[PDB]
Amino acid sequence: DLPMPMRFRHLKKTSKEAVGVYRSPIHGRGLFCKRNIDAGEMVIEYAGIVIRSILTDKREKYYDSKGIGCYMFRIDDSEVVDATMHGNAARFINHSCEPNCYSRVINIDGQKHIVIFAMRKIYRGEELTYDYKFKLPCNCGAKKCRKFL
Ligand SMILES: Nc1ncnc2c1ncn2[C@@H]1O[C@H](CN(CC[C@H](N)C(=O)O)CC2CN(Cc3cccc(Cl)c3)C2)[C@@H](O)[C@H]1O
Ligand SMILES: [Zn+2]
Repeated sequence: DLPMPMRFRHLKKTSKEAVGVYRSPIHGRGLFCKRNIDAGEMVIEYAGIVIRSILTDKREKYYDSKGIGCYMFRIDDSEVVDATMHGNAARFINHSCEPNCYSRVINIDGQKHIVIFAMRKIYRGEELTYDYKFKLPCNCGAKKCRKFL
């Protein structure tokens, strides 16, 4: 509808009104919508620090040794977004084999941002989920479940 940079500019204030973090029956805590989200709507940024992929093993190791949950989003084989210290509510988005959301790497004014889009209209109360990029069982509960993450 509106160009990608024109759609990114409006998020921080609107995401606070559109989504919340609560207990999820899929796993631990999840992201849920507080009001209906239109199909194609830019929901929230997966906020954090873009770091080199080779650095993730040691960073995860450091966080695990401190008893701090490690929240990372895989961009590609070379970069990852570390949402552990400088993240937002998007770090709680669970995986699903019938997602209602999808992740995209956008580039606004030279800077890379991971944004979450709604692929269908999402209704008040629904949990927001995306198909994770990647031995680990899946609890999304969908009919067409891949049964592993
Ligand atoms: N469909 C699915 N079927 C089963 N498992 C699923 C799932 N989709 C998501 N997951 C699990 O979640 C992880 C992704 N996380 C998303 C938010 C998560 N729900 C959360 O409460 O923090 C962020 C991770 C960082 N970690 C901190 C943590 C570590 C141990 C226990 C707990 Cl409570 C929390 C969690 C995946 O790696 C899976 O392990
Ligand atoms: Zn599934």
